[PDB]
Amino acid sequence: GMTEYKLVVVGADGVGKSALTIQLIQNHFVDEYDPTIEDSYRKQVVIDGETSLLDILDTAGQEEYSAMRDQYMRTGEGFLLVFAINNTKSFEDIHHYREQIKRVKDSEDVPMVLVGNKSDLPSRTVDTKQAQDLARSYGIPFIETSAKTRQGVDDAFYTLVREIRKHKEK
Ligand SMILES: *[C@@H](CC(=O)O)C(=O)N1[C@@H]2CC[C@H]1CN(c1nc(OCC34CCCN3CCC4)nc3c(F)c(-c4cccc5cccc(C#C)c45)ncc13)C2
Ligand SMILES: Nc1nc2c(ncn2[C@@H]2O[C@H](COP(=O)(O)OP(=O)(O)O)[C@@H](O)[C@H]2O)c(=O)[nH]1
Ligand SMILES: [Mg+2]
Repeated sequence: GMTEYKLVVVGADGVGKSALTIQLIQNHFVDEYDPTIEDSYRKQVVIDGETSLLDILDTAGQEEYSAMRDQYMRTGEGFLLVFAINNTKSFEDIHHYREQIKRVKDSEDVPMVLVGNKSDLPSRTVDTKQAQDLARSYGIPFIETSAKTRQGVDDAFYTLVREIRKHKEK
């Protein structure tokens, strides 16, 4: 069989959510992608030998808190918390996005992976150990990625699928 996974990519504007998503869907780097458009994208892959359909919601748009948007976000089975390693403010915002996921999911156990993107850039301001400590505080995996080179991209999405699998087994 194939298993479908609804993944949601969240994080501050400009961190590479769309670039990561399009790397997964299309296997190359799209540097200027519709900064204002929120869409979902589907891709069949194979993860640990299991055919997997990834349905990826690339978030964007206005900050809105409503019953309708909560219920749409609630359909995510797992979430990528993305910041950029040259952008300390995006790192500081991670806690807010995690907070919102727990609320709409109404569970302390939501599959999540912390993603530090833009690892190809030399101007690093977020130390890998600091991001690891944040991930430890949440009990989730941390993966460094470059949507530009594709390093870490499959690991980030596939690790999230493995976290969802753990959750579904309960
Ligand atoms: C900006 C587009 C542009 O103008 O260039 C854009 O696409 N954004 C911005 C950040 C991400 C994306 C969507 N909006 C947004 N911003 C959030 O936080 C922004 C800050 C900064 C000002 C105050 N605000 C609090 C600290 C950070 N947060 C969210 C947000 F939480 C959601 C959302 C809403 C309801 C439920 C949710 C459940 C799970 C996850 C998310 C997410 C993400 C939820 N939607 C947008 C958002 C501005
Ligand atoms: N060097 C580098 N640039 C990136 C990377 N990911 C995204 N970008 C650039 O960062 C900017 C924002 O990317 P985007 O995908 O729109 O982020 P989003 O707002 O979170 O959807 C764009 O100019 C991208 O070309 C990366 O891994 N490396
Ligand atoms: Mg985008």
